[PDB]
Amino acid sequence: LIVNVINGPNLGRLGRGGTTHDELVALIEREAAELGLKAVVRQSDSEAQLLDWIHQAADAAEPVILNAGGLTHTSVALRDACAELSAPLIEVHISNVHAREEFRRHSYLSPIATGVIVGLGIQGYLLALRYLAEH
Amino acid sequence: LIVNVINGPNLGRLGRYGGTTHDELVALIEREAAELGLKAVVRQSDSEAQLLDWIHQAADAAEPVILNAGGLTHTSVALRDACAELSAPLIEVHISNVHAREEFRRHSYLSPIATGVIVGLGIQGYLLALRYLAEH
Amino acid sequence: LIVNVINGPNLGRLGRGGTTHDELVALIEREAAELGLKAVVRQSDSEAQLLDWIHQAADAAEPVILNAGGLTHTSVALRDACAELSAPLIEVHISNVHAREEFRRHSYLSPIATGVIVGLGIQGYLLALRYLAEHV
Amino acid sequence: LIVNVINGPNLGRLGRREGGTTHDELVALIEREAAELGLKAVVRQSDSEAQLLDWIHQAADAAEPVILNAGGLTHTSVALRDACAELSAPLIEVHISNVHAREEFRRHSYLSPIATGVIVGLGIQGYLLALRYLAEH
Amino acid sequence: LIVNVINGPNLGRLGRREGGTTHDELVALIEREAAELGLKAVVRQSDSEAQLLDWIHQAADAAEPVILNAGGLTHTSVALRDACAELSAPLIEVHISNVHAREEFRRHSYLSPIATGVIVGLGIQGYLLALRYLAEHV
Amino acid sequence: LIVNVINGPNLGRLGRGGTTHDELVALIEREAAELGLKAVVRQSDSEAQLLDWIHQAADAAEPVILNAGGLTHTSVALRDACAELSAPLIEVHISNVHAREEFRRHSYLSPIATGVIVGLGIQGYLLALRYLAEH
Amino acid sequence: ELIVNVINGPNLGRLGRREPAVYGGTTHDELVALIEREAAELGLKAVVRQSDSEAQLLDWIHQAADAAEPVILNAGGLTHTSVALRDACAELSAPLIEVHISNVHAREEFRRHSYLSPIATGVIVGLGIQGYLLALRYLAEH
Amino acid sequence: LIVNVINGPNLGRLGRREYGGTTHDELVALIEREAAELGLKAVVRQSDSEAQLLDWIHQAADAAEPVILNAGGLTHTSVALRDACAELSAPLIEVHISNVHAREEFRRHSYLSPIATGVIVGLGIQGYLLALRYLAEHV
Amino acid sequence: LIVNVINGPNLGRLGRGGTTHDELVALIEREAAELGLKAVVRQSDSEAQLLDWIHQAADAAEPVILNAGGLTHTSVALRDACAELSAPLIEVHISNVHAREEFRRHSYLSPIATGVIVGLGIQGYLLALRYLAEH
Amino acid sequence: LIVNVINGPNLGRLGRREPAVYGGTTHDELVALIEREAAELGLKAVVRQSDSEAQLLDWIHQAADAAEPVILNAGGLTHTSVALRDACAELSAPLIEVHISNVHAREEFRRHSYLSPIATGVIVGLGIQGYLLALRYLAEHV
Amino acid sequence: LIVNVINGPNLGRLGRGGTTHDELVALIEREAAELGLKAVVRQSDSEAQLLDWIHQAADAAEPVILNAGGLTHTSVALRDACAELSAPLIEVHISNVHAREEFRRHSYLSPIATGVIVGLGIQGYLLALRYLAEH
Amino acid sequence: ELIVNVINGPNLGRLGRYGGTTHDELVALIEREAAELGLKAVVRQSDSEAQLLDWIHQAADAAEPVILNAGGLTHTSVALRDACAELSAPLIEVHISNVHAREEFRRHSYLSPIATGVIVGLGIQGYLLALRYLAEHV
Ligand SMILES: O=C(O)C1=CC(=O)[C@@H](O)[C@H](O)C1
Ligand SMILES: O=C(O)C1=CC(=O)[C@@H](O)[C@H](O)C1
Ligand SMILES: [Cl-]
Ligand SMILES: [Cl-]
Ligand SMILES: [Cl-]
Ligand SMILES: [Cl-]
Ligand SMILES: [Cl-]
Ligand SMILES: [Cl-]
Ligand SMILES: [Cl-]
Ligand SMILES: [Cl-]
Ligand SMILES: [Cl-]
Ligand SMILES: [Cl-]
Ligand SMILES: [Cl-]
Ligand SMILES: [Cl-]
Repeated sequence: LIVNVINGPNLGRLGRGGTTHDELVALIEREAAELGLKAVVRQSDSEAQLLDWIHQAADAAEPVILNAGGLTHTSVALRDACAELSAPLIEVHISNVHAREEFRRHSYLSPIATGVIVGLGIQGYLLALRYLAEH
Repeated sequence: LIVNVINGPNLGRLGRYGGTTHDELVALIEREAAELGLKAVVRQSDSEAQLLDWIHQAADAAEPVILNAGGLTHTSVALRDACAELSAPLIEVHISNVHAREEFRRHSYLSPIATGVIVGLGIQGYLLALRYLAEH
Repeated sequence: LIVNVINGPNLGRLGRGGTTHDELVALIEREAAELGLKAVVRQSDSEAQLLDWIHQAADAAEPVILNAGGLTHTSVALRDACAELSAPLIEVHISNVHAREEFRRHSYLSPIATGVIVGLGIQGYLLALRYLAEHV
Repeated sequence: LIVNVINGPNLGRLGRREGGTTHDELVALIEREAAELGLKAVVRQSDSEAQLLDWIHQAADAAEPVILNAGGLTHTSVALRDACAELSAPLIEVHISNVHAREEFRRHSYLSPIATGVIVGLGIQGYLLALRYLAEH
Repeated sequence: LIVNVINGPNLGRLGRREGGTTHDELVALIEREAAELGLKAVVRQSDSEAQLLDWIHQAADAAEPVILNAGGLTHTSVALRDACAELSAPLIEVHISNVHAREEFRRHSYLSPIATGVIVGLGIQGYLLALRYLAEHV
Repeated sequence: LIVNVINGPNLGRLGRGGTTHDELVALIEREAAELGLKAVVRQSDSEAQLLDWIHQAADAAEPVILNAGGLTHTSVALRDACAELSAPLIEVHISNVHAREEFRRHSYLSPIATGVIVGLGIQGYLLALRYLAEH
Repeated sequence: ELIVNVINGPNLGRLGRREPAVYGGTTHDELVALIEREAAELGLKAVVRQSDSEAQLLDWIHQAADAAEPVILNAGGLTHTSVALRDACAELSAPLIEVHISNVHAREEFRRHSYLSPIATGVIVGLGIQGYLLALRYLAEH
Repeated sequence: LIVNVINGPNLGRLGRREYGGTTHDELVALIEREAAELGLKAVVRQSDSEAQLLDWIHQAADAAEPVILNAGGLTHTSVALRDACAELSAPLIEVHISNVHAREEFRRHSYLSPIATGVIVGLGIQGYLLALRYLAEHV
Repeated sequence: LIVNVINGPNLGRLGRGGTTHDELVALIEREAAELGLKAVVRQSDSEAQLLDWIHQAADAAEPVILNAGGLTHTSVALRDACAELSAPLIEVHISNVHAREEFRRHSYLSPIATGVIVGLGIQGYLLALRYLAEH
Repeated sequence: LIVNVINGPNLGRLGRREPAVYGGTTHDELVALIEREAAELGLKAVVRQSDSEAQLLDWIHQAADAAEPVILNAGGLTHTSVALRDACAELSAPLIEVHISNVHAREEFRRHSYLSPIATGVIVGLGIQGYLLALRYLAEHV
Repeated sequence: LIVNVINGPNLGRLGRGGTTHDELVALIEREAAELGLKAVVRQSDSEAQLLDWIHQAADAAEPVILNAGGLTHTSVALRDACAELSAPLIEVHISNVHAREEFRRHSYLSPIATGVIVGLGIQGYLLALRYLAEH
Repeated sequence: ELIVNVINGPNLGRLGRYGGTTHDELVALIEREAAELGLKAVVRQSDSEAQLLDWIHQAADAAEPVILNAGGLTHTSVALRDACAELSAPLIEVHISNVHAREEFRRHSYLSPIATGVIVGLGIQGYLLALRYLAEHV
């Protein structure tokens, strides 16, 4: 059981909460070890690169945890790539997106995702991992 | 550590999709809480006033709240205002993916004042919310 | 067959053209009897009470003639409960909601109802009964 | 006492789709019910908007009630609303299917605000229930 | 000089629904006013959209001025607007009642953007003032 | 007898069609004389001055022909003043206000005016005068 | 000799500790004390009641309608949401005054609409708990 | 193999204002010659009457024949026409001569598009012939 | 001590309830005397004049009772001027603005005002005076 | 004549991606079909696909410099990209927009295009044939 | 080479950053002299007065730098007068008008202006002068 | 020296093929103008959103000012707005044409609310005036 953890634009800028992307990678590694699954963490500011990673996960029938960053609210292309996924897709936001600007309260990904976790910080990733471990 | 799980209108009607009843949900939440070293108090009411009362009590006791308000999520400013008193973390839960249904379900009065929102992860949404609170 | 006639908020205030709810209850009961039906007519200003009456009608698989009053335009919770009904559900308004304020022109119940009767006075209940006598 | 039943565009096409009742059979159902109630029913169908307006003009002059199913014209025609505004005798709008359980544009009616009452989603029986109201009022 | 006065749905029913000037009286008064101004008015009424479309085609084909009261079709008919867009001679839109002191859906018109001008709420005299404009126009 | 023709902002700028405001006043007065009416034509860019003129017409119970210019689409204050008028009120626009921007297609004046003339040029005033002579 | 009903909706029993920067530090019991004193000063009798239940509020409005007694209403969250409450208040023959403690227009946009305002005699917003007292003074004058 | 080509309001007035020199009489002939070349037969008709258009569509539904439809202004306004067209089981292709999206916003909504097989817009009168070719390639 | 009562466009036309603006000035001055305050009541149809008065109140740190009339729904200039006020600002409307047309249900002044009194007739002013006497 | 057929994001996934919506024909097969139709029409067709907005912009730029007509299916970018529209506005030779699925029978957000207003023509919902029909249009006025 | 700087409602209130209107007029005239231009800076809280100043600039064919204050978002009349201008028109806002309330993000003046400078403080005026010097 | 980043988004490499000045001519033009003000301008262009995000990140880490013309991404990219939100040094948004005299969708900007200021419609000089603002704000 391999879970794909895909981070979109600006997410490599974490810390620089105060948890850096390197620290998040480490946290996911340990949680994956506890849950008895493999987790691959990827980050790109490139929409095309994210599309390719979804495509691979579609063909490999592997679960995806996706934090699309700003592309969440804007990209039909990313939504359409995600629609190919037969394994579960969990949308993740670190901050509570409904406490911010109104334009952030709409998502192209949410309707086609299995579930969404919002505002639970970095823990949102680990909780999504646990959902997939027990499903 | 005491955690309140509060279920709103129609949630007592669980599995009467899907299969899991409210009693079975209560038992799962209590079992997971015990493993995490927490105590969970699970309540359900179709009455807005009763929900408001439980929120007020949680505000006075500064206890965390896992809230599934059902249909009141999209309609009740009064429930939002009650939840605004809470000093301890508030997590909003929905069993179904609220964004894969009607457009009126894609707005929540509770979300902006909640700490976090878990949607569409089924009944396990409650248990993941419990684990978050045990880790904070 | 048992037919449930459920009236929402402010409907116990009928009269003060001048038919009271007590007169309405009796008129519905007599009309249903002539059609070979039993009419159970109940009114409440409490949403929680209305939800409970819907739950029972869902479990007993009984037809519901519903006039939710103001809750027609506001309650997602009542819609979700009515969504459970397997037997026909008929929405009734005494006045013509389309000839009044614009907010009365939306109903949360209509999309999940079997049918809707509007503006035909108290006889709207009687015509709803006659539909149920035929179907199905 | 005579009551006018007026059907708009596409309503002559009743049967092929879905209930499974034809317009001829609907005419027979309404007439049988009207006589029983002590009323006379004139049931007419046209795809032409100009023909519906003329039938409504005559109904207004004769001060006769109108049971109207305008079809798609319910949502689009201001002229039809203006004609129905002349009616001094009661007007009951009828839809066969539940108009609110379909597309959103069907959920608005130009006729509803000026009608006495509206019956929606009760199938063919909606016409008969409309007649019974008129026998009372 | 011919001026086309075209009345749409429900306007044959003038003298009811709202004061009590019939359409025949409207035809008679427009023709009297047209004669005084040195014009010939062709006044016609129909509840049929196709007929109104045809009359407008004729007025475009003959390059003749149009005074148009479309009734309910004012707020609804794109077809009528497209037909009117073909007109090279002036077009005046007329409403007898004040359309802005009524329902909000009446405050939009498909014809107004493509007309020369619009007269609203001046009663039956709106037609007569539209004729007078066309006596100097162009 | 007495008819007030009130012009709002930028209407003194006519010419630089081609007809200037001085010539318009002359046209209106000549047309009013032929109909057996006296026309008082006044122009101001000041909202306060327009309200004052409308207040006087309300007190004197005299008909008003009003071209409020830009204030047509923006001024509730002007609308409220015109509401006091008992004698008829004719709203006039020189250009076809519906063949331009969408914000010009709303008028605060229209719902409370007896009638509206639009797009009939300078002659809009004259036809408005002719309506009042018959009423 | 003249009765004025003061009706408080959801969450108003929580006055004192609930969002103090928005509603103040005065307790509901102290509010009851302040209103009753001011009413007697004006020659009126004030009956002050609070409920989190919509049904209970509807009932109090009905009774006020039958008795033809004035109502001072702070519906709380139900201001922006309840058509049922609006419909009940429409029965009132005696004046209805809508009261908000906080300035409802200086906050979220959804608070800037009220189902109650169009059918009330008048509305007092953002003048604190004194809004109640000023509403009493209007009724004593009318 | 009969294909119905139905033109709505104002389409009888083709080539009177101007782009656009081909008349409706000549368009009818172009469609028929192209249809014959593709081994099909086109029945091209035009009416300003909605009732007449509805009648032609009813017949097409009962005969189970494909429809190529340019409804003119009724595209954006007629629910009745939509409802009649929904009865069609054979392919329905919406056609517009000009680019409907390069004009007024209200022309960017079609009641017909959702219930049609496909839509051809802005390719001139050749839109008709390309719609014919779609049908010929799916015989 | 010094409370400013400022009335906008058309409010000099009160009476033409039958309470005149002269009577309103008298009532306010009477009520201010009972509460131990001095009330300076002023009316103008000119937006510019009202802005000037707001500026003066801002510089003097004096409370304002404001009925802007039609400018309530239309004037951002007046909103920005009133934003300068450090002393309390009470918005007043004589009629119930929410029982009328929909455009009246929006106020540019409400969000920056201390409070709003609507639909309590002429007494709204006197109740607003009483609030200020308590602060 | 040289015609450019450009496919946007996810269009390289044809055959596998939601087949009940887009069909079972792969992108490689689409390339072969277009080349077969082009040869019959006496044209030369260059078919290219990219998931990258930048690469698509570059192909549009080149087509503008060479004044070659473009058949474009932008995929998801259709409803989102102003940048693509601004590139396409630079084309002097015709631009035909193609959608495989009937975009108006689906979600409402798909019923708007940034590309449609600046395009010459638009073909929607005729499947893979849409591309071939666009080819013939360009051939008949080349 | 004459440039007209026209300041609208509330702009005389600058200071009470901390740059006053007098200081602004001083800074504009310094920059005008260095660029070989003549700057006429004028302020009014009166809409009618602003309309008059742009009428003069229209007649003289002189460029305008306009900061209309709250009238930016509300005045069609001001837009209509500015439409007459043959010479360039630059719209200026001192603050970032897009970082505030939503109603401020719409301008009636922007569409008819040559250019718009926003959020660059007092220097927005001086940078507008420098544009007009090269045009 | 005092470094100023000038970042151009999609389609801006295509300048001069409505206008006349090419992008290369613009780069050289900005550089010389910056030097005269005692600044050093680094002018960069990309049609790739990922590349613009990269350049914005580096500007945030170095705390250097940014003059940004994001092209079509102005109206569409939340990602770019979020990256620009990290900037502590001033940010100036630039549009060559008057974005308010064109289509309605161009009148909304995701970047404007988070920018220090916005210069629109002043042609190629908009870049130069932006540099001059930064010269006074060091
Ligand atoms: O006392 C008040 O002003 C309020 C109380 C409430 O509970 C809120 O729902 C209302 O929007 C404001
Ligand atoms: O080929 C098509 O019609 C489509 C392809 C896509 O990738 C979708 O984003 C688009 O909405 C429809
Ligand atoms: Cl969506
Ligand atoms: Cl919210
Ligand atoms: Cl709904
Ligand atoms: Cl309506
Ligand atoms: Cl239009
Ligand atoms: Cl209005
Ligand atoms: Cl309301
Ligand atoms: Cl549709
Ligand atoms: Cl506001
Ligand atoms: Cl567009
Ligand atoms: Cl604008
Ligand atoms: Cl924004």
